Amino acid sequence: MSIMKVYCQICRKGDNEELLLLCDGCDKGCHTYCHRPKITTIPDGDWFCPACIAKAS
Ligand SMILES: NCC(=O)Nc1ccc(N)cc1
Ligand SMILES: [Zn+2]
Ligand SMILES: [Zn+2]
Repeated sequence: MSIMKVYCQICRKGDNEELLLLCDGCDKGCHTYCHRPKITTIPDGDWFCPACIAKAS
């Protein structure tokens, strides 16, 4: 067995799933409202977290 429950890297809670961005690079989560700067566009498709982009850049 293996269990994955997603938690937001910042506040460390899995609530508000609708505002919880799962990064498709590294599978990590972050609430839009926990982000600095805050996200006000709930992404239309795929999310790459800030850390992943600076690697991919
Ligand atoms: N991995 C992309 C992602 O997380 N997209 C997403 C889309 C809609 C909502 N409400 C939340 C998250
Ligand atoms: Zn959070
Ligand atoms: Zn990532």
